[PDB]
Amino acid sequence: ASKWDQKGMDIAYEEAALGYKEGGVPIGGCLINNKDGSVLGRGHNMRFQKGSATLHGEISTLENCGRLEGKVYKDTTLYTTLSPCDMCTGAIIMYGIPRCVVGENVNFKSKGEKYLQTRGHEVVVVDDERCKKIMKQFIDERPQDWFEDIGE
Amino acid sequence: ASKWDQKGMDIAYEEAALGYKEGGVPIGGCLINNKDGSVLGRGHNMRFQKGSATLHGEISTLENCGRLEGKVYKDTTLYTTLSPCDMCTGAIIMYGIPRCVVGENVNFKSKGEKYLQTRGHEVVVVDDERCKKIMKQFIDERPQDWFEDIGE
Ligand SMILES: [Zn+2]
Ligand SMILES: [Zn+2]
Ligand SMILES: [Zn+2]
Ligand SMILES: [Zn+2]
Repeated sequence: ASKWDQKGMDIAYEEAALGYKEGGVPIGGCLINNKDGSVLGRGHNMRFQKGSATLHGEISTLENCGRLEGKVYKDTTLYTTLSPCDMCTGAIIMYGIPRCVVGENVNFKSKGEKYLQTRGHEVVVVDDERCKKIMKQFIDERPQDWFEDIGE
Repeated sequence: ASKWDQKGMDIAYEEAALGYKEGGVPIGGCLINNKDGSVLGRGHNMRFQKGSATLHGEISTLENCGRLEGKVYKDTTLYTTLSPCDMCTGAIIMYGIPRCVVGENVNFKSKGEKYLQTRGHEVVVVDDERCKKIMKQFIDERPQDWFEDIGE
């Protein structure tokens, strides 16, 4: 188990709330070193902020950590407020991030959640009410923008 | 769709060469509309040019296409000079881009190449010598730089 999960999810939610305030998709996250709990980086979806088709919450988080030597990712945990799509799932796998803690998978979920476990990654779903509340609201008020974010 | 394959790879290779000239990783791409052969966008890896951990040739290409309605990707072809990693593979899957034409899978390949087929996509490996030559030259000269790109 990990002692940094509360810290990790609070930060990810903090990013999601910020993104929502800026008028974008309420999905945030952060990357943490499991051994000491240091924050390698944090971020949120930037589709609307930067007119970006690739900056999902998880991707923005990884971009914010900057260029890193492959070994650095090997003992970290990626925290995301929502279960990852196939692209973000791919990012986790490609870099070898061993653990993914998910805020919730009620508002959204792809084959990536199971694929992660099939590829040997540990996935933890906390079922956080805050995350579920803000994401459901966005989906309700701006469904068209939501679908654009998941290619639908 | 196949009729634009020579054009698509030409552009993808031009992007790779340009990126190489810029001192970066020689991997390029472009997304073409299967209907009229129009180029929605083209790009190359920007790791060195912008200190980016997510802008692989494929991701950069999609970013350069700009925000698009989910339906637009459903009938396009993504050309990449090199077989996609799990992240870029995931991007193709999430957006529903039906075809992925690859320059070569000799210098590199991931489980994504096949996963794309399992997920219902069409994969075509042309074995382009221009692509293989410039990529092998890069790996030979700057191996550490290459490994960083694939998180190793
Ligand atoms: Zn997502
Ligand atoms: Zn995603
Ligand atoms: Zn690649
Ligand atoms: Zn890639």
